[PDB]
Amino acid sequence: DPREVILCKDQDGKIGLRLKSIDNGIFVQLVQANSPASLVGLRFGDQVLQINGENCAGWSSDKAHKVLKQAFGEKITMTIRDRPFERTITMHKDSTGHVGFIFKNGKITSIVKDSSAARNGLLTEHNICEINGQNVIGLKDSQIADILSTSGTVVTITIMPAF
Repeated sequence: DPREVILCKDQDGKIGLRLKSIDNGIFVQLVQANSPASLVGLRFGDQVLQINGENCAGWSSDKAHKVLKQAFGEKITMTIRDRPFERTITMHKDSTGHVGFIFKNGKITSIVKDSSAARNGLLTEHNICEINGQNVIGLKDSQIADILSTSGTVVTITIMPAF
């Protein structure tokens, strides 16, 4: 179900968010570190249904940002549907320690033949959101590799189609 968040804007009217229009909805694209948006649990991929009670349907991202900037007062309310495109896939490292995918810039690009990723039907053109509860949005590929290397046999990832 959708949830309500309440945030206070800084002096510049900002809450630490960038938004994106996808399929006539509005989605969270960037959440700034230690911002009001971060504190209330907004994440890349969350859908914004309303801002201060007004429907976001069909708005451009420019419009959504303008609505936030012009909002009266300190507090902004948003109604949020949590990452509607998120899926979870659990894989097991093989005898060589590989789960079986190639990624670039946090996005899965190839599935290794007959790997655990293959068996589990992992898809390409999907962004990796978390690996074993560790958010990897924003992190460098070398950091994502390190998390994968350090992981135990069982590797659970949350992914979303790159839209």
